[PDB]
Amino acid sequence: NTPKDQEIKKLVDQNFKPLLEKYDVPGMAVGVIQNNKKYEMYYGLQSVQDKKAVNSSTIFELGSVSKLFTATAGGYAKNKGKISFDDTPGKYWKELKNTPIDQVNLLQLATYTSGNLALQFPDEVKTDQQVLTFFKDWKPKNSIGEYRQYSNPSIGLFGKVVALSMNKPFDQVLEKTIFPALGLKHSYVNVPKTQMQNYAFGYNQENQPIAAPAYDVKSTLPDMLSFIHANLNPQKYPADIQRAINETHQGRYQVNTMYQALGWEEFSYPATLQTLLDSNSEQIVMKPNKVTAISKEPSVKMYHKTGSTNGFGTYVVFIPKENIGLVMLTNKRIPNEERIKAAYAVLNAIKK
Repeated sequence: NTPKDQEIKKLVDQNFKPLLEKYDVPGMAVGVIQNNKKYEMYYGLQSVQDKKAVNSSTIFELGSVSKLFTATAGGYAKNKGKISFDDTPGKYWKELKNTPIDQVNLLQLATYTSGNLALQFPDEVKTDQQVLTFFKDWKPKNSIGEYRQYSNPSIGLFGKVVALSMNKPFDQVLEKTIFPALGLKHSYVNVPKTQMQNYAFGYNQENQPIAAPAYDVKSTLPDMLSFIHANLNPQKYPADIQRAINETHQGRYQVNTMYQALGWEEFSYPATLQTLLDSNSEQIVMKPNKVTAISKEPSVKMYHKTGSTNGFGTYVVFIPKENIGLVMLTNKRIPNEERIKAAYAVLNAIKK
């Protein structure tokens, strides 16, 4: 009585569209994949001054969602035998051997449990040598492996070690190995000149258009729906990338109701809304939390990740056994809680 594509479009309209007016967001792409059918919904403008509409070609910044590709790359290297998650970074970055950071293993870096790594690098750490200096000068604080503190330097060092183990710059790991293995055609660490007319302007909180170990990916909604498809259907992919994706799905420890996988955050499904919101609370995101072993290995589960830059917001979520996922991209930050709420409302109302 109402075709499925229209039902999903109506749900996105009801839950995501009001965010455009509420947060003065110029442009937004929302994608749903269900049962290997993709639905793409585009709103607004990728560049306000150019009156250029958001569309299937629009490139957005993923912010911390980029960590999902770092995690996938590490799962790939690990299953190609290039690294062990029990290895320390000094095995690959030789100038870190005999240093304090060489007590931390690669899994602990990937899952934010070094015990003394903040959310971001200091603002002055830009030179690739300044990164080496920062880790050479690093000293432990909390006991290694016991406290999760969400940290871009932490998984950044992990990505650096991954790239060294594959004898390539990290951006070439993604652009020449990981992105092609996932069938992504419009995903970049460095957006080529020929694609700059598709690169959305990011917009700051005044609606003004605005380091190499800062690993940051740009992508389109079709590519992110394809990435979600890969996470929903790892058996459809070659052995190496299949094992890579499964590696990112394994929960490693818990903080309350949240399971920390590689890059992905993992939850028992069905997940209460507040479980998903707790994962982005200041307590979880900004403060150290003691981690606990997994007790309940979730049989039925879901995964999500928020991401932001100064001018962009991202949310990705998927539920394997419901064969469904959703991506939201915007060229203006909106509160993480609003992304989670809107996606939760859509995913729970889509007819099964």
